[PDB]
Amino acid sequence: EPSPYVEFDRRQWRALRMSTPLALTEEELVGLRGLGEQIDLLEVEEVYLPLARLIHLQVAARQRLFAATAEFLGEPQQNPDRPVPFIIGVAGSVAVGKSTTARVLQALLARWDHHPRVDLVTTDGFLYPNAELQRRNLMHRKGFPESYNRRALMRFVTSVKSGSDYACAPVYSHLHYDIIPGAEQVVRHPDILILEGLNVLQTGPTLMVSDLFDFSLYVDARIEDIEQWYVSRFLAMRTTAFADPESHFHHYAAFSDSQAVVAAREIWRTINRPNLVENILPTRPRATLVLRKDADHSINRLRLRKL
Amino acid sequence: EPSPYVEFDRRQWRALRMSTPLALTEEELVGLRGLGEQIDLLEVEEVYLPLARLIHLQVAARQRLFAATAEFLGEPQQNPDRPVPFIIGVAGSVAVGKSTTARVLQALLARWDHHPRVDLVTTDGFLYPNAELQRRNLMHRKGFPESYNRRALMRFVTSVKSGSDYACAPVYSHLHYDIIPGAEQVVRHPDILILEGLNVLQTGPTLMVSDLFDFSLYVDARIEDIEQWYVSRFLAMRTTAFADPESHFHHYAAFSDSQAVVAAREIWRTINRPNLVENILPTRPRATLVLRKDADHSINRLRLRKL
Ligand SMILES: Nc1nc2c(ncn2[C@@H]2O[C@H](COP(=O)(O)OP(=O)(O)O)[C@@H](O)[C@H]2O)c(=O)[nH]1
Ligand SMILES: Nc1nc2c(ncn2[C@@H]2O[C@H](COP(=O)(O)OP(=O)(O)O)[C@@H](O)[C@H]2O)c(=O)[nH]1
Ligand SMILES: CC(C)(CO)[C@@H](O)C(=O)NCCC(=O)O
Ligand SMILES: CC(C)(CO)[C@@H](O)C(=O)NCCC(=O)O
Ligand SMILES: [Cl-]
Ligand SMILES: [Cl-]
Repeated sequence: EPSPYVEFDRRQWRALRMSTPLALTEEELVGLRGLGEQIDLLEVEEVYLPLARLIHLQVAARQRLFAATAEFLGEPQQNPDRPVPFIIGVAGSVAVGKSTTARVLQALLARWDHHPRVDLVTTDGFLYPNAELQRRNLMHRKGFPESYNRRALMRFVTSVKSGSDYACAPVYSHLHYDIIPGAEQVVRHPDILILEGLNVLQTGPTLMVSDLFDFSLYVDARIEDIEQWYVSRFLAMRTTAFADPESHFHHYAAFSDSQAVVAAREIWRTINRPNLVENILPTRPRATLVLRKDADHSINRLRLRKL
Repeated sequence: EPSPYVEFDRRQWRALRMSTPLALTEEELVGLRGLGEQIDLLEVEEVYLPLARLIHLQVAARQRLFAATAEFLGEPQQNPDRPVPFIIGVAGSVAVGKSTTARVLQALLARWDHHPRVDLVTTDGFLYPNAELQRRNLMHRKGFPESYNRRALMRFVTSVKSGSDYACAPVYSHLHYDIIPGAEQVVRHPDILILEGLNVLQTGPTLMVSDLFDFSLYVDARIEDIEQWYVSRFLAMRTTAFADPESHFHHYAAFSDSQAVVAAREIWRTINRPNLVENILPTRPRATLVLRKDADHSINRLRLRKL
């Protein structure tokens, strides 16, 4: 059977690095990794460097495509000191490390010849604020598609990709468990916009951000592994984030290893797992590149969309 | 508000024809038009010629894109006497003339310099045969997504776009109201494959043919107009197709103008309208170009996806 995909292992994949230079310290890599993420320079070299290359091959090529439409429309030539922004989506479960992957990718990409403006946005700030979620009865469905202002989100990316000079996104605080009053992220005609979130590859009766991506990643792992990473990160946060008296989950700091495992399993069981099964995992087939991770967080397989 | 779309009227649109030669007789145009379709050489010149141009601009450009992936993968160069096939989808309601649009487009495209192999396939032959539909309780939902062998359909297009030498599709008879035993359409590594059907722009938990399109059309009209075209074509078929004694709807031949209007309204009311509202119309936002038709079948507006 022919297939739109081709599978790789890490051997096959690292060969595709070719000449691509590594522009990252261990000290710089440190500052990009999230709690519980195990990435080192080797993983960057073998996994993230081929990837960065592929994307650069595609930016050039995907531009020829918009130029072709603008030529058809008898339009101005388009100054190359502001092309049409390349949009990259990053998806996958809570606790799977989307965050680290997107920051690493941003950093690699910004160290290209152009020195291109590479911005990074998470869909967190497009959550409805708590008071609106309370209203909609969705305080226990944060992360589900309906807990987002999808329209506001779509307006943002559309705004950016259509060549606007600036666009604003709201800002989410994990510590305070809500949207931050008055806070804005300002994206100014970047060259590349990475958009990171659970459900960014969703599709629907209306045009959505997944329709605007020129390239997508889905970070994947076995569901039980991800649960383990999630529970595990929950116990760890008892001495990082939960330890803050301002933390909306400061009550959790005091929990025993065992009470905390019970709490975290319950959250997984009722929110994050159902969302992964029902909404996120069904988006995996569309992703340009799936990064498969083994129980130790290691990316050891990849699935590339050839078609 | 910025928009992924740009609207045209026919004036704006016909300007975009530029130099593009017209290679069609009135006698050739005649043989491509379906019962009730009103297209003339003027419509071809003003509407179909810009369109054909846009597509040619895109074929070149979309090839640069697959070449970029193959370059990344360190693959052979790809002989230009067989690139990766350009796939065009054509969608819209029953009775809206998808058929005519796709045949016209095929004909225009095959009269390009390459003299390219342009094949045309409708999703009709991917219906389940009656006996299987009876089984699934779907004899009154022909045309709904679930009345198709979607997997078989996906296998077909995947097969073609992945460079296979040949792929087979089954064949549907309207006259006999069923799949034709033993009949095959054989598509042999075309340059361009046009895939025409109601639901070809649908999207879902699995990778679908809409994910393989490099360009799509959606032929649109006001729903009441389409009903009128449908009822109207039904009365007309009383002396064309229904007149055949072999016709599965030969009983309809004898109906009065008025009994027939009642029959056709009922079919619209119970099958074709619900499907248009529930499944087809929700796919319009993704289409590259929507062709809007006025009550006289005339394309007078267009919506192009810029993003
Ligand atoms: N303060 C706080 N931070 C959290 C919590 N959960 C996640 N985060 C932070 O949010 C970031 C996003 O985590 P998550 O949504 O699971 O996405 P991931 O990047 O795919 O692991 C992580 O780097 C965590 O540091 C939490 O419960 N409290
Ligand atoms: N024999 C027969 N042909 C039909 C019937 N309905 C549609 N057709 C043919 O099927 C072709 C497809 O029609 P339709 O499915 O409405 O698609 P359209 O091309 O968008 O109008 C048309 O050209 C008709 O000639 C029918 O009831 N009997
Ligand atoms: C992606 C976010 C930031 C939002 O869902 C996720 O990490 C989160 O906040 N989850 C918490 C789910 C809950 O406890 O309401
Ligand atoms: C697209 C097809 C050919 C199949 O739905 C359509 O024109 C059709 O056959 N409609 C008939 C619906 C019905 O009477 O069962
Ligand atoms: Cl999301
Ligand atoms: Cl279909």
